[PDB]
Amino acid sequence: SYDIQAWKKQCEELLNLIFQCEDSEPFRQPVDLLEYPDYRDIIDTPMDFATVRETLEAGNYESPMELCKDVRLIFSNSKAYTPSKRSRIYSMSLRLSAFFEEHISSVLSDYKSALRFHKRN
Ligand SMILES: C#CCNC(=O)N1CCN(C(=O)c2ccco2)CC1
Repeated sequence: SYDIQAWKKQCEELLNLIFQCEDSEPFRQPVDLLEYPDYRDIIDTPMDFATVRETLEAGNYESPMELCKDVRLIFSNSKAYTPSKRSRIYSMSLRLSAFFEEHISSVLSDYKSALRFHKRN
């Protein structure tokens, strides 16, 4: 239970689950500026689940906290871009965020516990 490296496969499996959710489809790829011409006026740092998966598989996350910051940026971008808090795509983002936070909590707890055990003495 003190495996320092276990978070990585746990996050690969959670991303697989997110890619099976219909609620993820708007968040799997970048925004087309012909469809949303003002998107980059509002959003300084775009983020999507394909970018998160590629960053993970490249070995360019050091911890699950860093992955969690990028996933949370997908959801804050949707809340900043939405013209209404009842919109279809924003409503999908809130359900997907609740599912992600329910599943990532044990991944973060186990990782932090494992590093504390590594430094115990
Ligand atoms: C697949 C794919 C391409 N995604 C895409 O076009 N969008 C996702 C991001 N976005 C929003 O979060 C949002 C909130 C309210 C309306 O859109 C704009 C639309």
